[PDB]
Amino acid sequence: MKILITGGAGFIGSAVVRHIIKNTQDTVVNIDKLTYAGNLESLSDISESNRYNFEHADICDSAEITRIFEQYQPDAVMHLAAESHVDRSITGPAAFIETNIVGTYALLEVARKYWSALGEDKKNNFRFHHISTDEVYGDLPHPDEVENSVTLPLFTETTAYAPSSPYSASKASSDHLVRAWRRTYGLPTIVTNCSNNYGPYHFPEKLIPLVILNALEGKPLPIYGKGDQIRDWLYVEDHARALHMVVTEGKAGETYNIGGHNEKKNLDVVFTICDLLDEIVPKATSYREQITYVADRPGHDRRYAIDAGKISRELGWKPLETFESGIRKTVEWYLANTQWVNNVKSGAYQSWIEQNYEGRQ
Amino acid sequence: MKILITGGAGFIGSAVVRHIIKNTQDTVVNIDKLTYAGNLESLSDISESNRYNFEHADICDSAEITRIFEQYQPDAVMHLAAESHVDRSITGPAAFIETNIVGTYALLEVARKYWSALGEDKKNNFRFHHISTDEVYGDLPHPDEVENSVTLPLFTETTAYAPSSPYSASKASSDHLVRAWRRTYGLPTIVTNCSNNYGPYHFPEKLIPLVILNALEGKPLPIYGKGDQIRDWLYVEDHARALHMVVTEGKAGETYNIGGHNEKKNLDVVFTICDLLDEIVPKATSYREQITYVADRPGHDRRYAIDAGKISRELGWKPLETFESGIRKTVEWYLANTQWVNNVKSGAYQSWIEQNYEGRQ
Ligand SMILES: NC(=O)c1ccc[n+]([C@@H]2O[C@H](COP(=O)([O-])OP(=O)(O)OC[C@H]3O[C@@H](n4cnc5c(N)ncnc54)[C@H](O)[C@@H]3O)[C@@H](O)[C@H]2O)c1
Ligand SMILES: NC(=O)c1ccc[n+]([C@@H]2O[C@H](COP(=O)([O-])OP(=O)(O)OC[C@H]3O[C@@H](n4cnc5c(N)ncnc54)[C@H](O)[C@@H]3O)[C@@H](O)[C@H]2O)c1
Ligand SMILES: Cc1cn([C@H]2C[C@H](O)[C@@H](COP(=O)(O)OP(=O)(O)O[C@H]3O[C@H](CO)[C@@H](O)[C@H](O)[C@H]3O)O2)c(=O)[nH]c1=O
Ligand SMILES: Cc1cn([C@H]2C[C@H](O)[C@@H](COP(=O)(O)OP(=O)(O)O[C@H]3O[C@H](CO)[C@@H](O)[C@H](O)[C@H]3O)O2)c(=O)[nH]c1=O
Repeated sequence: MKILITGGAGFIGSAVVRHIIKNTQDTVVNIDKLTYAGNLESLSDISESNRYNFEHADICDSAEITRIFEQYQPDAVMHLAAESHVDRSITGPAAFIETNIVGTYALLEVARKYWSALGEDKKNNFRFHHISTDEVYGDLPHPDEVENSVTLPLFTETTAYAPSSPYSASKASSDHLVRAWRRTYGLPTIVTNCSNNYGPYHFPEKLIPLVILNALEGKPLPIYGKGDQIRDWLYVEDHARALHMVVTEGKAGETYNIGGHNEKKNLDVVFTICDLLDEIVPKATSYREQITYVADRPGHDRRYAIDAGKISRELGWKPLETFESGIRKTVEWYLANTQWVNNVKSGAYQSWIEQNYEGRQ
Repeated sequence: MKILITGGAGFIGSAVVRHIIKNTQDTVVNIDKLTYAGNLESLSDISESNRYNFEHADICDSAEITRIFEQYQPDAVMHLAAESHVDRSITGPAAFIETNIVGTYALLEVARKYWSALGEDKKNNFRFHHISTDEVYGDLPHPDEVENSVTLPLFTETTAYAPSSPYSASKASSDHLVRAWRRTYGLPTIVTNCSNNYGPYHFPEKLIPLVILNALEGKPLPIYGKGDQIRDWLYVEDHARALHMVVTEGKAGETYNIGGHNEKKNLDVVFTICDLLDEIVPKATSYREQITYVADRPGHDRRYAIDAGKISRELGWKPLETFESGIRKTVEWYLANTQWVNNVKSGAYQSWIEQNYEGRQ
């Protein structure tokens, strides 16, 4: 099967591309604009395969995207291209509106026109898989707000949308466009929403990769507020396996939440990383001494937790890693990949760091 | 109080403007781009008031909208500007994405920067009222799908979003942006969602005004599908009164559904209009003979019904009209305003009619 993938040069996208080339018989055409987050070095292991092709383009460029669909004649689409950092969306929302909302719209239109003109056979098998986030569901009650006995709620596929930030509002909107295109034109679409991902090739602006690298460089480990906020952690390779399973066996018009059932508090995750480094790369003092409490993120969601029961009983997917096994692999990966880290950290990166952390709030 | 209103030259907007000038002590600055749907003639009774000012502009023009906010120093905002026809959104969705989503984004940003720089007093009292639709909630179970005993569900403020068309997806997205701006930056926003409006100054593309005018011209009365679909009808003047009540007494961060609790089937509404005309403007044959069944609307939602309990018990709002009293006033209004009707029906209007109705589906 020929799969057209948007955002394949990013964190989760590159994991999807590497998995398809190494473990399946499918082919791939990767469309990526290569923003600060797009890095071809993340696809080094497979860039030479004859079953892989790369196209440097913007999903907002209709004419070029149309040309690409006609040339490769994809059997399915996996849309991962997007602006993904909440902190960047707070100070610079325009890019999120343009890429996440208008960009999805532009891609849906090219796909609709393409799909409508396909032969009976290929037309019935076509699939448009939209990769999304759990953040569209809003915030959940926190352990310190309820009775130490009551069972805390989780995010399910029928939970109401209530996005808190420009980023999550962006994604929630893209989700609506995908489902409306299905109801109005008949486009066979699928939507997935998953929890926080972590692991190899993660850009150094998200919690885990930022903390690991700052620790090794002797810099502060910035905790927003008290660090009691909770997140559900899923190893990126597990997400990749689930995604290929969905685009291949998923049912048109369905939604699947993806996660690993691993609620953890931020501060706890930072301590775990510090203990791992104290063990592997010991020094005069403990890495914990670099931990610093800074001004909280505006509108910060205090707790995310996914209920992946549905995809489990319907597609039979289960994560292979545990947070414990995955977090150690992540730390080891960064220690062994300084070359990749140095190539991703540019002058632009340092500008973002100064903007978001120095003289913070 | 100085109120800045977007889309004040349209159907619902002009009703809001006329109500404020005639029945309150507030002032108004009206911003409207004057699309096919904008009509200054709908504001003839108040365009000369010194408490009213008009600005011909596009909400996407940040520089000009910024200048307008600084000149009039509004105390509140009522955002009604938008592309509102589902049928137009099916064939030309681009305009809906641009005006409804990107336009709301642009307006939210100008309002945020304006609000943040206000004095302590005026800053705490500022209000950004977003006027929206019930269609963001998706479709509801229809009487012919359930047990003739079970109570049919209604739309409440906690119903999950599930838009079916490009139009409703557009509005659902604008809703998310408004709430996220509130959670992230603290902007005091309010959101209202109401059922189908009908009454004076309604553009001839929606069911009721289209049926009334076509009947009088001896043209067909087009029924999509079987005409068994259901809608909740609210007289436009009742909506206007509710809206001024919300922007004035509504609580920041709250949502209020607005309706009249009047579920009616389309075919039944058409028969009602026909009997009213047979009575008032009798002719050789009955107007019923012009009723014609045509190809259904793609993705058509079969039933909408609002539960306005909340706004009723919290703000004390109730509709003054009944569908019976309001529908007669509507028919009488069109018979007495042929001047307005002739000015709104242009060559562009006829092009839309040919496009949507001749050789239909
Ligand atoms: N990070 C997570 O834990 C997580 C969880 C659930 C969902 N998601 C979703 O997964 C997808 C990828 O996330 P990452 O993998 O987290 O993102 P990322 O920031 O690492 O990469 C985004 C990628 O998209 C590309 N891109 C951005 N704008 C583009 C445009 N206009 N045209 C083409 N390419 C463009 C970038 O160049 C980059 O390769 C997103 O849609 C995101 O919402 C992320
Ligand atoms: N008609 C209904 O039953 C109903 C019900 C619920 C909600 N609403 C909402 O009420 C609002 C107004 O509906 P109508 O009153 O039904 O709409 P309308 O179609 O009659 O008028 C829209 C108005 O907005 C203006 N406009 C369009 N794009 C603009 C832009 N970019 N900048 C400035 N002005 C622009 C038009 O010139 C016009 O005067 C909409 O936001 C709609 O979603 C309508
Ligand atoms: C960057 C950073 C983050 N944090 C906290 C805030 C959050 O509670 C937690 C994780 O923050 P982030 O890495 O930015 O991730 P988060 O906002 O949860 O969102 C991620 O996970 C989402 C899915 O849950 C994805 O849709 C997003 O694209 C992805 O970026 O760590 C800090 O305390 N300090 C920091 O410096
Ligand atoms: C135009 C037209 C409509 N209809 C039917 C389809 C619908 O079930 C019903 C009403 O159609 P419309 O007048 O287009 O309205 P509808 O789609 O319900 O949407 C309206 O009501 C919405 C709120 O419910 C608003 O948000 C929209 O802006 C407004 O345009 O009548 C016909 O049978 N024939 C027609 O020619």
